[PDB]
Amino acid sequence: KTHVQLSLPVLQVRDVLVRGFGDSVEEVLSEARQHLKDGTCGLVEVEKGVLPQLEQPYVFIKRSDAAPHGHVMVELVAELEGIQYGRSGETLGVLVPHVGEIPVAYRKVLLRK
Repeated sequence: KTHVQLSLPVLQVRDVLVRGFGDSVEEVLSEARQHLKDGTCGLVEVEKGVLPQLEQPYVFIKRSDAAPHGHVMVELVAELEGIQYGRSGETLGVLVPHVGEIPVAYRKVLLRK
């Protein structure tokens, strides 16, 4: 399928144990996509002081449309030293590996895969 219904666990930035997906824009987008497929991907909601606590390059999920079965359609945009790779809508959060942190909520998304 071109789209996949996911429920992403929302993690507090101070709980996150693995604070990014790797060391290049291509690697983090690759890794984010694999973890999203494997159900091992968390979401951190972006606010003042969150991004400096995570590792660049960043992977964002961004709203791609204005929401089937409650799932907001999203796509991936990466960011390194203030340059973004991809063009999309509003940020829903920054993706990180999920290694068993307890979530505060779930974000239902329909991921363009």
